[PDB]
Amino acid sequence: TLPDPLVGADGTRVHDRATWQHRRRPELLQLFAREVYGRTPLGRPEGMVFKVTTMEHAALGGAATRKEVTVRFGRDPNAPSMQLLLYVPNAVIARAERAPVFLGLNFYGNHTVHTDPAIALSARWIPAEAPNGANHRATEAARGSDAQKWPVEQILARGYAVATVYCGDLCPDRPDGLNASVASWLDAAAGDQRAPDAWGAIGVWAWGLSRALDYLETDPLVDASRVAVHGHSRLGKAALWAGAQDDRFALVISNESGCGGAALSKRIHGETVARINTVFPHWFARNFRRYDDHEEALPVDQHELLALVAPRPLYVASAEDDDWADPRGEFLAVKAAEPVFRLFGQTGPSGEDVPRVNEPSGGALRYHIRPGPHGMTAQDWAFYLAFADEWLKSALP
Ligand SMILES: CO[C@H]1[C@H](O)[C@@H](O)[C@@H](O[C@H]2[C@H](O[C@@H]3CO[C@@H](O)[C@H](O)[C@H]3O)OC[C@@H](O[C@@H]3OC[C@@H](O)[C@H](O)[C@H]3O)[C@@H]2O)O[C@@H]1C(=O)O
Ligand SMILES: [K+]
Ligand SMILES: [Mg+2]
Repeated sequence: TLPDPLVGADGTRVHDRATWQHRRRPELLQLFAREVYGRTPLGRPEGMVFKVTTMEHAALGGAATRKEVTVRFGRDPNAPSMQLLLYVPNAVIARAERAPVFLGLNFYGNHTVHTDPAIALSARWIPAEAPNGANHRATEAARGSDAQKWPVEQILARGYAVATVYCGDLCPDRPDGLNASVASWLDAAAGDQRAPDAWGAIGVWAWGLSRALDYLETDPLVDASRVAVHGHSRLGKAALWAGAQDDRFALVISNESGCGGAALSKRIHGETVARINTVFPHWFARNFRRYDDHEEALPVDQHELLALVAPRPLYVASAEDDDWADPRGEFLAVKAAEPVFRLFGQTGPSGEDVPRVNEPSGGALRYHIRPGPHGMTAQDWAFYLAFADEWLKSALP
């Protein structure tokens, strides 16, 4: 059975938004940091540098302004960096208005999100699984290879900018990637083994998303107060943790994030804690390994991570055949987080069990399940865009 988000660690019943925001949220944040994702050792580093390396006002046949930006995490040119790609809808810019933004990481490099031949090929290590990679280096045959997950033209046509960063800029997704990571640089522990409570890939990815947001604040073309942070699967685990830690994010989307994302760990279904740490030992804190086949001992579950987004709108979604992500456990996490959203006057899914396919349910706390296998599809995006329209525009200038 689940720990109650609205009962403090000392048994105090949380009945008001101030106690939630100033006592219970820090408690839960610290528990997830120590026991699941590992500690984020700092937020914004001193000396971040933003360098716009390319800027095309007539990208995508004139539909967008495209910018590529090197976001460096310190002033020394020897500091680590990530490469941000930004498409801004020219229809909005031309009205002298700032665009809201969808922001999320990509799996295989910025050049894979769109065929746009002007995108810089990632110069970083790319996993063997990437489509049409050669020797773990980016090739131009990989251009647009992950475009199915990225309906850029539709997003732009609906009035949103699209921003993305390759997750491997921050931590290459391989069990040894943390030694070639942002974590490796910030790790001043001269020692070898990362500490038990030290962050892994998901914490490093989530931190990169907040650094992307830092950049968007400075970019005059976009409204960084209206950023929807989104991710698919492992990068949706990152999007949830980024959205929970960084309340500047206006809206958070978890597309089939599964185990250690939206799915309840204490529900033993599909991927389990032991399975995810065995296969992906770099993703979480070593402390999370304490809960291998010991989920009953977890002091939190993922409904409390969802609750860390409240009262900002949160969308959790599943795929019908995606048993490994445990769709029912993702839905039940939403339902167990709902009392925190309700504390702030927001509403979650109507009813007690999984809604029917392609029938989203909920107010600011929303869920859908779509037909088909694990993935991120045009149907998901259709629902996300309607959600963003409601929460980043409705009664807004
Ligand atoms: C939910 O996000 C993550 C999961 O946390 C990961 O476990 C991983 O899940 C995928 C699974 O991954 C394998 C688990 O078994 C291990 O032995 C193996 O080494 C892992 O590679 O692979 C199957 C995949 O579902 C497939 O997705 C595509 C869909 O078209 C197919 O029908 C599915 O079978 C599952 O996601 O990766 C997840 C992620 O996407 O980040
Ligand atoms: K801005
Ligand atoms: Mg599970």
